[PDB]
Amino acid sequence: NLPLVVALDTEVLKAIDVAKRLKGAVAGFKVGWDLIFEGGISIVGEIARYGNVIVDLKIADVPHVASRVVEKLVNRGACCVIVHGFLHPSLPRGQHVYVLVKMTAPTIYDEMWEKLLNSVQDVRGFVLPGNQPEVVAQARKRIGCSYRIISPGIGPQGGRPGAAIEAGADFEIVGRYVLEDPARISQWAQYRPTCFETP
Amino acid sequence: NLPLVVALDTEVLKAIDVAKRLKGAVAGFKVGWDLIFEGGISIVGEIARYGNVIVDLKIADVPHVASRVVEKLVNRGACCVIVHGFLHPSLPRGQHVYVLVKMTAPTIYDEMWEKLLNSVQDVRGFVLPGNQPEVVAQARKRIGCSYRIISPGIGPQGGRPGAAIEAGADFEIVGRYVLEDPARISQWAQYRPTCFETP
Ligand SMILES: O=c1cc(O)n([C@@H]2O[C@H](COP(=O)(O)O)[C@@H](O)[C@H]2O)c(=O)[nH]1
Ligand SMILES: O=c1cc(O)n([C@@H]2O[C@H](COP(=O)(O)O)[C@@H](O)[C@H]2O)c(=O)[nH]1
Ligand code: NI
Ligand code: NI
Repeated sequence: NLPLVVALDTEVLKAIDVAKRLKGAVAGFKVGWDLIFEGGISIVGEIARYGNVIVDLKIADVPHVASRVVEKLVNRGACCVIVHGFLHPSLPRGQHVYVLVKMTAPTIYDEMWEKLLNSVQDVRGFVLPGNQPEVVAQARKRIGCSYRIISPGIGPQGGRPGAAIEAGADFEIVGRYVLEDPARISQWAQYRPTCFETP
Repeated sequence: NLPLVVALDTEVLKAIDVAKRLKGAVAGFKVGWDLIFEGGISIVGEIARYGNVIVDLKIADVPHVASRVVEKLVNRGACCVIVHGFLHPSLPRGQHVYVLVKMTAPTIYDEMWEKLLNSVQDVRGFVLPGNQPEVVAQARKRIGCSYRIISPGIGPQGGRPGAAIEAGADFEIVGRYVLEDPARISQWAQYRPTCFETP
C-alpha cells in the first residue's frame, strides 16, 4: 500500500481500467470533474469498488448547496471530499472533509494559508501543495500529527515524487504522471505516510 | 424577459419542466452540481434548448484542470461559467467568465472583496451577494457599466426581490423561491437590468 492517491482525471473507461489495475496497491483514488461530467455521480460508487475514493470537486458553495453536495457524495461511495478553505467560517467540516488551504498555483491563498491552518479544526485533514515542500513542512510543524496532510503537484507541476511525504505529508496526489504510466507507482515504494496509515 | 436568472438546483425532470415553462420569460438558467450529478454534462445542452445557460460549479481548480472544465462546459452549450475570484492571479478569463468575489455567506472574501474586484479585468462580469445590496452598490460605483453584475441570495437567504437590481445588479439569481412557484417571476416585472440587457 504505497502512500499515493491516484487522481483519475480521465475518461470513465480509462479510470475503471486504472482502478482495477491498481486495486490494493495504492492508498486510494481521487475522482473529480472529468469522471462526473461523463458518468454522473454514479461513477463514484463504481470506482469505490476498487479502493477508497476521495471526491474532489473543490467544493466551494454556500452551506445549503455545499452540505447537500457533500452528503450526496459521502453517502454514494466517497470516503471523503475536498472543500475550499477560503469559505471559512462557512466551511463544511468533520471526518469526511479535507480542506484545501494553499494551491500548487498562485492564488489568494498564498497570503492566507497559515491563518487558515490556525482557524480550521475538526476536519479530516488539509490539502497542501506538494510542489512547495517548505509549505508542507511548516504546516506539519504547526499542526503536528493532529490531522492528515495530502499533497498534489507531483510531476508536471514541479514536485518530485516523495518530496512532499519527506516534508511531512501523509499521501501524495498524482494524476498525469501515473496515468501516463501506472508502473511509476513503484517510485513511492520506499516512502511511508508521516502521521496516518490511511487517507 | 425579466432580469432574472433561475437557479435550477433540482432534479433533471423538474429542471426541464421549469425551463420549458420559463422559456422566453427570464434572462437565463443557472445549472449546477445537482443536475450534472444526475445527468452528466449532457444536461447542460438539454437546458440550453430553453435559454441562456450559466454553468455554476464554483470553478476553483488549478489552470490545467480549470481550462479543460470550462472548455467542456462551453462546448456543451454553456453561454458562460462562474469561477472563484480567490484563484487570482490563476483565474480563467474572457467573455465566458463570471467571477465570484464575495458570497451571500461569510467567507474570507469579506475582508478583501473590493481589492479583488479592482484586480480582476477582462472577464464578462462579477457575482456579488444580492442579500447585501450595499455591496452591489459599492461594486457598481467602482466598475460602472464596464462589467455585468449578477446577484444571488434572494428569498430564503434574506434578499428581497429587485433590491440587488435596484442597487446596481444586472440580474438576480433566484433558486428555491422561484422553483417553489414559477409564477413568482412576475415580481421582477417592474425591474430592469442596470447596465446590460442580457447576462
Ligand atoms: O492545489 C492543488 C489542489 C489540487 O486538488 N490539485 C489537484 O491535483 C491533481 C494534480 O494533477 P496532476 O498530478 O496531473 O498535476 C488534479 O486533479 C488537481 O485538480 C492540484 O493540482 N493542485
Ligand atoms: O454567494 C453566492 C454565490 C452563488 O452562486 N450562490 C448560488 O445562488 C443560488 C441561490 O439559491 P437560492 O435562491 O435557492 O438561495 C444557489 O445556486 C447558490 O449556489 C449563492 O447562493 N450565493
Ligand atoms: Ni478519505
Ligand atoms: Ni452568460
